[PDB]
Amino acid sequence: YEAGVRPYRETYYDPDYEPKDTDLLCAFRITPKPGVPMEEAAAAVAAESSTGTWTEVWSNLLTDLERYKARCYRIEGDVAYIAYPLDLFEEGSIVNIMSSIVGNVFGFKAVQALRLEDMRIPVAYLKTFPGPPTGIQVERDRLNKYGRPLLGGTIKPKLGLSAKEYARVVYECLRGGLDTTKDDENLNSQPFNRWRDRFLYVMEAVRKAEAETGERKGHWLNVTAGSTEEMLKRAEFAAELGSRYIMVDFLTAGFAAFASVRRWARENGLMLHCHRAMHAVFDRQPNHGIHFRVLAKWLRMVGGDHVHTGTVVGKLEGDRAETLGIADLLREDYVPADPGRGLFFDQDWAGLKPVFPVASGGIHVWHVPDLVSIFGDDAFFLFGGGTHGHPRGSRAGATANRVAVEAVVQARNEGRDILAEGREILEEAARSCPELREAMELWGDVKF
Amino acid sequence: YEAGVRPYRETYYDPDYEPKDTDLLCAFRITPKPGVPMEEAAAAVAAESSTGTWTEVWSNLLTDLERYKARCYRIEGDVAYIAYPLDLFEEGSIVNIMSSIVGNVFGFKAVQALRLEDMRIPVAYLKTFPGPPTGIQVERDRLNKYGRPLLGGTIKPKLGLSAKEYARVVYECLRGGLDTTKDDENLNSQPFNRWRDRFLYVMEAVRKAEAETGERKGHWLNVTAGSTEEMLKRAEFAAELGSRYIMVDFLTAGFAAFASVRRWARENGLMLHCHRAMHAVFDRQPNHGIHFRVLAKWLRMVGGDHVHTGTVVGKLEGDRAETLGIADLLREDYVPADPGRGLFFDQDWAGLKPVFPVASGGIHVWHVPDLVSIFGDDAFFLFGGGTHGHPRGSRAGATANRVAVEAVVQARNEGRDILAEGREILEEAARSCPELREAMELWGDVKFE
Ligand SMILES: O=C(O)[C@@](O)(COP(=O)(O)O)[C@H](O)[C@H](O)COP(=O)(O)O
Ligand SMILES: O=C(O)[C@@](O)(COP(=O)(O)O)[C@H](O)[C@H](O)COP(=O)(O)O
Ligand SMILES: [Mg+2]
Ligand SMILES: [Mg+2]
Repeated sequence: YEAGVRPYRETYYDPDYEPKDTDLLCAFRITPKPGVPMEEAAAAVAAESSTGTWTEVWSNLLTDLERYKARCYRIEGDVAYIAYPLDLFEEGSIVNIMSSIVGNVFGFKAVQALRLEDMRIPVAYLKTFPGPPTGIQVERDRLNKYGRPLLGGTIKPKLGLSAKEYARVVYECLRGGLDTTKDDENLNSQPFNRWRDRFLYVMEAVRKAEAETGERKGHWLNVTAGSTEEMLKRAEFAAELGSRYIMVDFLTAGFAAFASVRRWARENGLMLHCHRAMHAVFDRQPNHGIHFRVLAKWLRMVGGDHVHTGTVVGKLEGDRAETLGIADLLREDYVPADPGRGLFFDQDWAGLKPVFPVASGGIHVWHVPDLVSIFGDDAFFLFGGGTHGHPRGSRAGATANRVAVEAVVQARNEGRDILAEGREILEEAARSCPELREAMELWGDVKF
Repeated sequence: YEAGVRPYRETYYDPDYEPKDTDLLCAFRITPKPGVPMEEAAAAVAAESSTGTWTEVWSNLLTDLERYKARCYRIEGDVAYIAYPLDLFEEGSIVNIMSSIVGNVFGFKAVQALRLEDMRIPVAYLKTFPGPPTGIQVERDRLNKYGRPLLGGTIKPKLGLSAKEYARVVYECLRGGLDTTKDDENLNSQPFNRWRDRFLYVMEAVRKAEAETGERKGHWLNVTAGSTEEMLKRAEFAAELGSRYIMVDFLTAGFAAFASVRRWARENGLMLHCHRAMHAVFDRQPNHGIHFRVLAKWLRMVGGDHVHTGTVVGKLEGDRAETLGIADLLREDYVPADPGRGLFFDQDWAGLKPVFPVASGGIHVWHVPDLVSIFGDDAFFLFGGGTHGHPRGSRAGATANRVAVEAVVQARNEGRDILAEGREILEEAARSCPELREAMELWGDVKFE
């Protein structure tokens, strides 16, 4: 034992280290404090997210730190690659992953900015997670909906509607052609719209639209609440009412409570829509935070049946190439690394079920060719304002959106160039769909 | 009903609005996309965090939007003030506050960066929250410790120690003078150290150190786990073993599970240490995120008995003036606005109990004058590496740290200027304490900016 401060890089930078298949790997984009070399900043991150602290401690000799320490094993420009032994992590706990990987290292004086870009979850650790409770293919079977994107939409105004008027809007949307509708992420239980009232009114409207259309419907009833116990109480009521779905804001509720609801959802046979509210607080800026592709991996591990991925073309920010990579991470059995999409690692998904991407936010009929081109069939497209903002209201808007999606799907199946002919495809459909004609006219001037 | 897209500012910018005492107020620092005026960007934030969306909807006429909409009511440079009616929020739910205020508005194309600086929680909403399960004054009575900062320290190395060796370090620290010790935030249950074993070994060491010193001791047993059910299972065992404390990483576990643990702690009579792991992921940068003072307010509302606040002088970033304001938000009954410290609003705490600030991270004996100057008596100072890194180990390090704090507190109560006379106060104590002498000698040239 030699007391005293040593540079972090002495113990935690090891560019000769060869990662094991069981290691968890991180790619961090590092902005060192001016004067601090990349090697020392990267080693600081490795040390303070695994075993080390700021000075040598006598108790380091009471264990084999060579067995347990994280190691920065590669630095490419400002990207540091760090390997973490499998033994460092609690089985089945995303919460533990976060507590190590993003716990303290984003606040060090020596590292002025830090962004977690990607993470390689090893198969041996992935096997301790349950994954989605339903999965894309089982969900399609429960809905009896194949060969096309699924249609949804958030009820608007976000807040302020009574339970009765809220369910009226739900009914009009489902009756007009949407497969699903959803509570806004911030609609939980409030004086103007209490959750028990909303759940009862809405399921009546869902049943009525299902009977009248002859198609299966769902509403994503938001069980997000102030405590885990309260969330599970709201889920139980949704199950009692025969809802196919519940919805959780998995980041604002938090991963521990999210895990509790996932367990409940699987055991009670309901599908779990996951809203990513708060994600942009820390995934927006390229110099600091956690890229969404990491959150998407953690989501698939805990188990959501859908998660929002962005639209690329709508009102909220989202890079096209990054979104294509995120879609693959959610849906495929194995995703090879791709620097063009910010996928720093190969990701084997170890047989876990796939997750539906959900494209929502500021989209309307003119975006449908782009969205089908981006996502293919296995996605939800959500039209909130793009449904209720139709000149003739929600039911007509739902018809316009549903017809537009089916027209573009048909064109793709016929081998047409759905981007090169997108407007022509929509105009053909509009000739026998007045609602689509009226939607195209209203929003023809609205781009982001 | 007029269909089509309107500017957000038409409905959601109201510079003549006078906030009500029941309103929830937010101060956002807004960086608009180039070409987007501040009024439109601020109105977009107000709209998309309350009632609006990107195009006019027929259902807007099915309610009274004027009664429920949020309104940007003042702009000062790049800071927009937004008022939210009380009816918009679910009683007792921080989760609901976040889902509205920070739910989607940080990801809009029209607003390239956004930072929530402060939030005025109105009294009528605050009354629906329970606050800390113990509180500073009740906690001091439970510990029978008065008139000084309390001493703690994280066990090191962070991970890798067996339960037996882990508790050996705990015992040496508590025996040497620390009031408490704690699990690292990332020590939960792992192959080298399972939580049931750790809880048993550690509580034996706590009881042994309490019997040999004659002073009450505690260890912050981390119950942070993958699910709410598992966290409550670990808390139960901590209570069965007679621990005074449990610990939760309230942000990585999340606020819904945090509230579940707070309720458990109050009902089972255990004190709740709250670690802010992950906070810097979104409170570090000045252009985008949520300032920690907002997280501190939410923490006191749900109810933690301590929360980390930073050290200012240690290894992790923290601004001195902002930290002074955060300490006041955690401890005082009422906190007036203070632009010089980033407190944009008066905050009435409506009778809620206060929270212990906790200063931890890279600090050693030379930082003690600054730490007592910044925080006063009602705080914990934690020395992890600053204890176990002593030339003669944890027991000697704990004595050095305890002696330094009591000397600086002594000199302060002696009318001395502990900042100007800091080096001399420590050296006077170093003459009668060789442990302190060796600590000061070892870390003399270890400085953080
Ligand atoms: O609150 C909203 O804005 C929405 O209901 C969209 O409403 P519109 O359909 O009326 O735009 C969705 O929650 C966002 O799209 C979520 O963003 P993301 O999908 O990027 O998480
Ligand atoms: O993991 C660590 O670094 C610590 O155990 C400090 O160890 P040392 O005492 O050896 O530095 C604490 O968790 C940090 O202080 C937390 O940061 P904050 O208090 O700013 O949340
Ligand atoms: Mg929404
Ligand atoms: Mg720690």
